[PDB]
Amino acid sequence: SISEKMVEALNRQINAEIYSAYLYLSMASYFDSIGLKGFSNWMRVQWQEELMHAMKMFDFVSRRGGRVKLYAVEEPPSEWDSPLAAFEHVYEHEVNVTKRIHELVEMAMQEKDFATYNFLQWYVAEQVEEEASALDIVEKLRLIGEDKRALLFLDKELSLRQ
Amino acid sequence: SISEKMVEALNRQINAEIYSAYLYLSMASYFDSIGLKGFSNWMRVQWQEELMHAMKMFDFVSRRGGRVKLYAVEEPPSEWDSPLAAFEHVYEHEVNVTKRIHELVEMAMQEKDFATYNFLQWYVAEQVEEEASALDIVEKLRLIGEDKRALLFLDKELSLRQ
Amino acid sequence: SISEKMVEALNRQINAEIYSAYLYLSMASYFDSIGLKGFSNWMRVQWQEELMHAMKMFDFVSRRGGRVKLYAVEEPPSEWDSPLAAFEHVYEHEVNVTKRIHELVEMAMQEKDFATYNFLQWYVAEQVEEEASALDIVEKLRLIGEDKRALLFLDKELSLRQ
Amino acid sequence: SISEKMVEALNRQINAEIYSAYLYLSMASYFDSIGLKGFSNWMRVQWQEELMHAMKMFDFVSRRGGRVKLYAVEEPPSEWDSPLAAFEHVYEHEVNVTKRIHELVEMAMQEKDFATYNFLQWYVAEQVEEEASALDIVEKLRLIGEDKRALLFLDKELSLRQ
Amino acid sequence: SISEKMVEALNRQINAEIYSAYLYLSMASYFDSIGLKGFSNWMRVQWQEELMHAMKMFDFVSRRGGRVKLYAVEEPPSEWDSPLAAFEHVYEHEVNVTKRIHELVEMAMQEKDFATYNFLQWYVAEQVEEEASALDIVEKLRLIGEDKRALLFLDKELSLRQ
Amino acid sequence: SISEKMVEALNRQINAEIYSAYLYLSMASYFDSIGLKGFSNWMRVQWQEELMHAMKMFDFVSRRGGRVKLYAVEEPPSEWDSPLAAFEHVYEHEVNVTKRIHELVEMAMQEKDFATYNFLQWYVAEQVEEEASALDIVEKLRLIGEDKRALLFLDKELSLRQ
Amino acid sequence: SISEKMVEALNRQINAEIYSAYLYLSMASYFDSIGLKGFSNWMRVQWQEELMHAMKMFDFVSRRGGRVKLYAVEEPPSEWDSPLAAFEHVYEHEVNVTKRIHELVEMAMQEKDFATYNFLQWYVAEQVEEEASALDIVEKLRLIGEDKRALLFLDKELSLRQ
Amino acid sequence: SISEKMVEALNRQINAEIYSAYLYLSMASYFDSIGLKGFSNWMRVQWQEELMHAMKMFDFVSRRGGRVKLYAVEEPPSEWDSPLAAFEHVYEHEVNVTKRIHELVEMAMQEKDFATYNFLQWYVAEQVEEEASALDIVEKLRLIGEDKRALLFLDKELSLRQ
Repeated sequence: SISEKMVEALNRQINAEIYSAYLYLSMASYFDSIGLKGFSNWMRVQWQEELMHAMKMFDFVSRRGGRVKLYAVEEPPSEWDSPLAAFEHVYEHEVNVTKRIHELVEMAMQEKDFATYNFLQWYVAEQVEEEASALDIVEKLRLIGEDKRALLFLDKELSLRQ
Repeated sequence: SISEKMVEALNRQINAEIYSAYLYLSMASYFDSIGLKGFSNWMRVQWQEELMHAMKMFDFVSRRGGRVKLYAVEEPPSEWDSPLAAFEHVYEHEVNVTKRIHELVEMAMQEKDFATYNFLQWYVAEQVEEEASALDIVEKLRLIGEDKRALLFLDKELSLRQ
Repeated sequence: SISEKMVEALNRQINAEIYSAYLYLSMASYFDSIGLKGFSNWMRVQWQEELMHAMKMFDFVSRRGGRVKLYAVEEPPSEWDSPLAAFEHVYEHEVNVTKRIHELVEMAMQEKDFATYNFLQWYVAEQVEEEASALDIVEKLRLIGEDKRALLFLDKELSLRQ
Repeated sequence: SISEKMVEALNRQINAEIYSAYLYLSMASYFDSIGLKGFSNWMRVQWQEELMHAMKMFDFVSRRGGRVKLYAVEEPPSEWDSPLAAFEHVYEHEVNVTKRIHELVEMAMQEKDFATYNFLQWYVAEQVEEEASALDIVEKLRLIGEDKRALLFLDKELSLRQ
Repeated sequence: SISEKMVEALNRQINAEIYSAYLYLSMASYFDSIGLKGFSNWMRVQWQEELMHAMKMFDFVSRRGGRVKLYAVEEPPSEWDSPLAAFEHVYEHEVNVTKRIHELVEMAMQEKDFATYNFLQWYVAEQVEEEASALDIVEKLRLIGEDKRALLFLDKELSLRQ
Repeated sequence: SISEKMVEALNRQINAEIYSAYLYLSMASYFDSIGLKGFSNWMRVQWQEELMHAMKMFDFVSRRGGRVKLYAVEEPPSEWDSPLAAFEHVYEHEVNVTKRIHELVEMAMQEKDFATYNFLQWYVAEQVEEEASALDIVEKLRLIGEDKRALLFLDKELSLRQ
Repeated sequence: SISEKMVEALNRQINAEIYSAYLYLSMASYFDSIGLKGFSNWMRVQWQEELMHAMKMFDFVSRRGGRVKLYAVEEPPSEWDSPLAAFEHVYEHEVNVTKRIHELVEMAMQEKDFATYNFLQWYVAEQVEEEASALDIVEKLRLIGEDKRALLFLDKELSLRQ
Repeated sequence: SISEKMVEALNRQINAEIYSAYLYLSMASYFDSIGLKGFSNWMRVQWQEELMHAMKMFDFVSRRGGRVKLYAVEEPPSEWDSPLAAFEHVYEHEVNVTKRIHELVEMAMQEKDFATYNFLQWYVAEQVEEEASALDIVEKLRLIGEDKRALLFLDKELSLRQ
């Protein structure tokens, strides 16, 4: 059920998801110095929604009859050129997360892990809506522009997240 | 009245608190293969008690007229020779985390920053309770030994933490 | 046991807070000819939130064994070309309202009067958020413009102040 | 204390309220031809609240020992170049109805009729609250312009009137 | 869509329905000077029950994609030889209100408006019922007279209506 | 409307009522230095009863067609020759403010401004209890003396004020 | 960690706080033999309100990783020339209780205990407030005397305290 | 995630499921002319249970980052020879629906869509019970016959569907 090739790559998926949480938190400073409370709520909620997906894999790997591993969290970006970018950079660090599981899926069908195939369907179904909730934000600064009539209505429309 | 140095030493105590969540999370997993269900509850809680000391400085950084900074969370140790050795390491990682901020306290009685002294007092009032959660547990691993029949009454007595 | 020196610099901050409540009430008249009902309420709330910080010091002086003194509330500006000038003068009068107490900390940390210091402990934790309600108010007026299309979505969000 | 002239000049104020109700209910059509559903709603409540002030004065005249009298309601305008210009004509013909009462206050203070002096007091104190909802709205419609970006948030916030 | 031929005969039915309500408020003054207090409740309720059949039609044409027009509310009559004649006098301006809708059934196959047969059906089914509360009251005030044996229990018996 | 000749007489009573409210917060001190808790309680509540009638006139001035202005309102005394002087100055500045307003009352009936007459009756009905709530405190304080059996029963019996 | 220098001055503050409570139980006997029953409720409540500031400190040093020490609770005084002197006599052993903590602020940068400035802050903020319920009672029992005109309503007025 | 081969075949699965809903509705006319209320309820419930499965694919395809397409609804059958046939024709248009998804499943594993594989499990699990709820109806007219003692008990047993 466990391969040291598959046991090392699951601890590798956790540092990038913890990093994406350390990277969304860098847009809350970009939102608190610039003046955005929607990105601060979309980041204070995403800094706790991605780190809870990394505790779901330490409690799912620590049940297969093996030992878990803490890996290396790389340094993430801090700044971004616009509000369209935090939706596109969240949509870049998104597609970097779906192929990372789709490559481990065939790396589960080649390493003989049909138990992690059904275990990644909940990781393959959330990582499809997380890119539309960002694309809807990227196709919205484009659906807005450089205006600021919705910046008073987008900051307020993003504070109801939990 | 503002120095670009203390936000990084506060980000270094925040990096040590960012590290302690990956270091307690690596002490919750080595015990789940060993046979602790309590260390997972006290450490996933210490994995969540460490993320709360670095966010009070990220909400204080977004209020003094400044920016926070993201660094590298290094990989931490994973294993220990026993459950008792990680208990002796908690009496090492206690004053070493308080002095790094207490150095900012003495860097506050010399640099005139009365905003970080009362703000670390809540880190100095918790790091008397955070340091107390180790001595009463260590003076219990010495009262047991290398047996583990009374260690099974600690797993049930440490699973009620949240 | 009791010093009449810490009481006069507090009688200047209590009177300066009575003016800062009386000078913010003069920004409620400045907002009704242009067309703002929100900039008056963030002022109609601080006209009642600042007078409680000067009455919290008249009830701490009449319990420390002393007497308070009534001073002169000076005249403030009345008209402005915009909402940023009433916002930028408050971010100058912030550290300028903070220094009058930061001077009271040093006449208490050297003269041994921890009754006005702990009373000044409550003034150093609010004056980090009170500048954020000014930095967040100015860093929105600088990011908006003279586009009175976004000044109207803040008025509804500023008529909600209490 | 009863004159058939002061009761008939008051019964003429009911026709002026019938026109001000027929001219304000005719400004809701000015919103259905232009494209406003809020301006139809902010006027339909005042056109029926002013006609509610015209049915309440027929019982104060039918209490002085007399009969009321119905006169002629003139025809009003239908279309307009804007809502602020129709508000500025509304901020003139409103107080112009208050002076019409300012004519009845002295025509009661000269004939010893303390029953007709106080009877105009709930309308002369009310005709002080009716004018700021036009002056603050026109000096805001003047603060907006022809951009039509803030006018769609004024229609919805004014359709909640009852 | 909309033809300006049906809209002018509709503003005349709206003006005639505003009149049938404008004719009853003067039958409360003819009754409050004569000595009836029931007709003051019965006409002021009827002054608001008739404006509801034209407000169901003044709010229905300005929603069909057309414009309404405000006309002149004329001055009404004041006196009557008795209370019974004014009950039959409501029966002359009544069939004239039943006739205002009966012309549109034949005016719908020529103006191409198959919507006005069913829209005038609530006024052609009601304005035959509004007359039975008048014909049975007129054939009851007339079977009595100008007497005072049956008239004091009929005036009050209409004051519990709303 | 409102004229700045008459609008200056409304902003002048506000400074005397704000002083009398700032003098009452300073007449709370003549009892708080001695050791009385009711006369201190009778002042923090009366300091808000003049500010509750003068803040309704700052929101009545920004809607009546004028501008308000904050100038410099002078302070007041700290000490008194007796306990009666902080109470007799309250019984002197009371009817004299009704007269100070009685000079302004005729300045509304002289400019044909029935808009300030109904608004000053609320200023003429409040300044009739303000002379009874002080004269009744002085005409009771004269019957005791310098004793402390009824001066201590007035301190506890006045702590029930809100 | 823990130094035996701060723990001995703390068992003296614990013994001095056990004494300030041990000194009040003998002021209930001096009052129950004299003829006061209010001081029996006011001292037995004060005998348990003072043991709560040292039990907040006797349970705080034996949790910091150290040892407490039990000393001798001495015999206390019994008599007084009046009830007012024993109210001022509580004001001599008081500043001696306010002084027991003021030495640790300067004893924290030398014994390396930045925890005792904030831990003595609840006793340095309270033992100035415990004196206002004593100074205002002493400047009230002394402005009266050994008389019986103001003393019978003050003894009972402290018996509703807990 | 989206292929124009797979983007066209998903809009092709919707017209046949909308057609099966237009085809079950043709057995309600066959049930309303013949005399069946069980097939009318099994068709009025299935005409709304299959069209809700076609809105689940327009809201699942309009989230993959593409555009949806409305296709061609073919004409369906209207009549059937018996009640065993509407269970067998529903069981013919059933098996025409399971292979249609099982062919697109390998047309998802050849077009690289492992996100539509988990998305079709809810379409592959319902389309297995829909053939037993029809087969149980086909093996029931065979378990009945041409009798009509259960036609009074089958029409009634099919009206509790929602």
